[PDB]
Amino acid sequence: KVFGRCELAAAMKRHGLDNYRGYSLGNWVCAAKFESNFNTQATNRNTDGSTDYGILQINSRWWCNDGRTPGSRNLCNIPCSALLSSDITASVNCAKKIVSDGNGMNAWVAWRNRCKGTDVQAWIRGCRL
Ligand code: NA
Repeated sequence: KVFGRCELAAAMKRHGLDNYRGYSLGNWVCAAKFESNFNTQATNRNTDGSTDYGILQINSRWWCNDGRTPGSRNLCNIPCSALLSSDITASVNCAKKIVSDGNGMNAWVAWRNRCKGTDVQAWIRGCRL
């Protein structure tokens, strides 16, 4: 599924990301924009042979199992394909564990490079929240 901006803002708020670990909703929408272009089905292979999956580009080296990332962890205890669902529940629950892990949202390279320090509130402007 390719979400609209305000549609995703609403879903991310429904699922508890607004101000989660102190990151306002616009941080999460901006991250999703630049990680996945709001597309739940996005996948991208990484140099170490892991893959990033879903609207928040969650990595198989640490967070999910994809059957092809040796020696990797599965900290969210889920197959990586579950993170490609139209239903973002699994991606959000996993994201909450990622952002709690120590480096906050710096875990998302697109967030660090394109969102952090910017006017993230813009990403929710106009939305009915
Ligand atoms: Na894994």
